[PDB]
Amino acid sequence: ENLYFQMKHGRVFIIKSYSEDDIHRSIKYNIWCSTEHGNKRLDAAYRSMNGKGPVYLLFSVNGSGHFCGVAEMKSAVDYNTCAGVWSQDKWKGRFDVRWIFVKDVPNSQLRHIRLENNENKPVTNSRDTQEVPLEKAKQVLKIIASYK
Ligand SMILES: CNc1ncnc2c(C)n[nH]c12
Ligand SMILES: [Cl-]
Ligand SMILES: [Cl-]
Repeated sequence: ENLYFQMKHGRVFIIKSYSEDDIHRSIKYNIWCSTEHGNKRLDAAYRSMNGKGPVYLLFSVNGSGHFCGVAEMKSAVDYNTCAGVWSQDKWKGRFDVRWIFVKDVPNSQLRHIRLENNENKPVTNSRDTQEVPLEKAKQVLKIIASYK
């Protein structure tokens, strides 16, 4: 048995990227930036955690059909940073991450996990910074960890 992920202090978000280059840049430099509303959501979760648990980010390129890895938020959002460092000049700010898992996990492995906070929709049909309920997040993380 693996009862590791089966922990009450942690919050988990879906991150969608239109750009594969932005994924590569995030992995190389351990940074990210979301939309205005996404940054606001992630910053609030990180700050309210107060280091009592992780904020996990489940990354997936839009249209790719798979998740590509898992990172932990590692700083609050700095909203005043160099512009234009990502593929599109649509993002304002920066925060630190730590990629802890880089591997492709097909949507077929995850699509039976549904989000009660998003109309029972499959977790694989989420938009950027959709939050995942912790009990569903534990199921997702266990599947990502054990996929081969
Ligand atoms: C740098 N951050 C990003 N890059 C490309 N796409 C997205 C989305 C949909 N949210 N944040 C994104
Ligand atoms: Cl699908
Ligand atoms: Cl999206």
